[PDB]
Amino acid sequence: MVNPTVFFDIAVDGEPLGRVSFELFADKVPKTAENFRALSTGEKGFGYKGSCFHRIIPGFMCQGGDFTRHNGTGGKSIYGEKFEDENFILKHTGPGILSMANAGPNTNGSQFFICTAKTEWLDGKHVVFGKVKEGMNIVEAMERFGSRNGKTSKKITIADCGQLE
Ligand SMILES: NNS(=O)(=O)c1ccccc1
Repeated sequence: MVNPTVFFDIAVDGEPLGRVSFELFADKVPKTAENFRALSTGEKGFGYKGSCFHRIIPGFMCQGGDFTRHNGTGGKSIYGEKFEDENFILKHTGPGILSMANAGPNTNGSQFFICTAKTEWLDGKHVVFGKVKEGMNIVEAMERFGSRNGKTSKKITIADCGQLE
């Protein structure tokens, strides 16, 4: 009944940077929220720990969650390779929104993006399921290692991850 919280400890070429925590809107998108929560604890035997943020575009978003091919072409959900667009109740209102990457309708896997700007053109195409609670300043620090074409200038990794009380 309380929306769960998850944390990522970020590292930059293997050096600790800081912690970002997220509220997951299990009250609005329980299935999408649950996928991200379980990938964050690793309780299914796979998930986000050790994975990288492969695409970071300043003024736009930080993209991660491809834990099988590390480049935007892989990942899987806890339900099978892909699952459906749960609903589009939540909109891309500004920095800190956590939303699902996909390749067309009903193609959610494990990849996600953290918005660093309002991205309303994504409304109704990408499922918004969470938001940064603590450490937006760490997200901004990550963001500086991106570039216009999304290539990062240092390796940005989820050193550790899990669920908070
Ligand atoms: N390239 N399409 S995507 O699902 O990865 C995506 C869309 C919008 C923002 C970040 C990521």
